[PDB]
Amino acid sequence: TCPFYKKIPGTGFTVDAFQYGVVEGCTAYFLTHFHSDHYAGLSKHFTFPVYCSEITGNLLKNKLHVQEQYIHPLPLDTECIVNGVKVVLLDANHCPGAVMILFYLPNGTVILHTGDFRADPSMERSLLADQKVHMLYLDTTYCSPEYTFPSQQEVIRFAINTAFEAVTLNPHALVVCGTYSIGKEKVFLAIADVLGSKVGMSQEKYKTLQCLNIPEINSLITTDMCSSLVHLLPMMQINFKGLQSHLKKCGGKYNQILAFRPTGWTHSNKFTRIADVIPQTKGNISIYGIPYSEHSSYLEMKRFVQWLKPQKIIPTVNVGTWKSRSTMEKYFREWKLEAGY
Ligand code: NI
Repeated sequence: TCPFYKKIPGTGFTVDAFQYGVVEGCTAYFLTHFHSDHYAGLSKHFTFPVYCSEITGNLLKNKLHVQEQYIHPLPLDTECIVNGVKVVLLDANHCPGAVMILFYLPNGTVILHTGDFRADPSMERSLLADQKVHMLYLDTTYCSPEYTFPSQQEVIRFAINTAFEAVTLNPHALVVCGTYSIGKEKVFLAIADVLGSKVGMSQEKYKTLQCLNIPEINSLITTDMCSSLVHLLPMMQINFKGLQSHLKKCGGKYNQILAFRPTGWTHSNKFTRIADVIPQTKGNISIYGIPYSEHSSYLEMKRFVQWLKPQKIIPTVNVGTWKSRSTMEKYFREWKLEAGY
């Protein structure tokens, strides 16, 4: 059954609530983003209205086969009326097509649902600038001070420089990047760009990337593996076993692999700066774990909430243990005391 922190008081709306069968009283189901934890339950057999971004809508149609008549895309940054209620979709800085949803309730209440997000100072100049939020439904994935990691830009710099140096030293090296879901596309795109290559991949992954509205995409990606020196593979193949296997299929083209495994936060960020990171090596294979996060750091999340000044906060992640719940409530009170709201 659908939990409380996925319902929208005083509307017939839910958010990311597709795995609980028919929800009692729901006339419209919002989807924040095309990630399996959130879309879980949607298929060709779904027959209620689904409201989402255009990008999320292209994925629902082509990958999940949801019938066109039930897909309702909305533009960003635009006041829209749905079933008699004003709503706005805002860029969540998460994966392609991900949004936060602002709801203007009939009773004068204003609710912001962040879905999954990476808070950014640029959000302080969105349609949120105007106005008050009574309830904030917050992605608390990394709500503890120990969670630190670099900017996306620093991680991409590191990856571009590492791949360019290795390929310039050895024109016979192949670059491999691991993937599982959408998001983090900049890692393989930026590497392929610096090397003058298209990204090679499976037919299923090419199909997925074609739904994303990336300008110039036909020029950047291909299913012809033999013409590309940057290959995408499923994340679970990014190990010495998997990579050796892959290298045998390439027909004596390459004598080295350098591979990249994008992760979220790991404990090594406590101690090692991005510039100082080093790979795991076995023979002519090397594997770099890189901390490319699409969720807020603690510092990022704190800045956004202290700016927003919401009246109440309801966490949507780490809500399963008393200790987690308690710890989050303690941070929300410090932030409020420090900033004066
Ligand atoms: Ni997500």
